[PDB]
Amino acid sequence: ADQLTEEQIAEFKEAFSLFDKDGDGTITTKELGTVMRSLGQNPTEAELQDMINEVDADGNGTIDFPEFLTMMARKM
Repeated sequence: ADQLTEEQIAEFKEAFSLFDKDGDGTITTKELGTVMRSLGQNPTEAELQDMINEVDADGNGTIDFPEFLTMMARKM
């Protein structure tokens, strides 16, 4: 039952907030890999591009916290 726990959600939020420079609660696709590296993951470039093409299906090159949480849950 991969249910993200409250502590796992908090650690993800602190890491997500570090790349939110304007306090808008969102991060760009180019900073996703760095957030992942700060979270303890080592993704390849092709895996990063695929994660980018899925979250930006409409084409706005930006990721909000809930979309980031859903990508995390699918990877767990």
